[PDB]
Amino acid sequence: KPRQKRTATKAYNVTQAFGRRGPEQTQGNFGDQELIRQGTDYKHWPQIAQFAPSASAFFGMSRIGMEVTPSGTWLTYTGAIKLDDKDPNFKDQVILLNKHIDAYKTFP
Amino acid sequence: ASKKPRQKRTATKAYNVTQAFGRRGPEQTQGNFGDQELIRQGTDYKHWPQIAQFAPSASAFFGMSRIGMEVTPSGTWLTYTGAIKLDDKDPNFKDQVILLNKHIDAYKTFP
Repeated sequence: KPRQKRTATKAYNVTQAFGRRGPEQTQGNFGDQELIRQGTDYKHWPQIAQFAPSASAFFGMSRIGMEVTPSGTWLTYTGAIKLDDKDPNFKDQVILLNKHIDAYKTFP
Repeated sequence: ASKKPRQKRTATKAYNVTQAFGRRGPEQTQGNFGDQELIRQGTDYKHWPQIAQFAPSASAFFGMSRIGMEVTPSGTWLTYTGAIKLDDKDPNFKDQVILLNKHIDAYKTFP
């Protein structure tokens, strides 16, 4: 399956589907050890997925580009998604994102 | 349609790309993708499937991207960046490149 369409699960985890977490611009940086191991089976996956864009919003909100590099032709994307301050779960959302962003830095 | 959080909206002829996601333009967190036909049609665009094949699943969005969180006077924002490789062995690769380039920064050529 094309990388962008893969779904990580316990049987095909985040590392298998998307590579090890790391600091390089080509690597993903998101997920603690539990999320990496379980993917969409993770107990808080719905609270993470609520921030992922629909296909329409991915192409609607993002700055899209095309780059040719030695490894191939790449569709680049960047953007920002605002959290809802008024959501009663806002503080829990902040804690959850903080637990996963750059979590790999403290892995043994 | 408009009630959904921005990232979950689906543009259509009735609720188009401008209405759902704002005018296309050059600013840092402003969308730049879509020619006039796609802007007015959203997912009703007849070649939408050939664009959507490059959009990430929720698992891949959080798996592939560089994710961050920014707090500013406008709120708390989840930032993302990444890149998705086109398959240059696909016989349709050339047409995929043409289609994507047709929409990238197309807004520069019309009001």
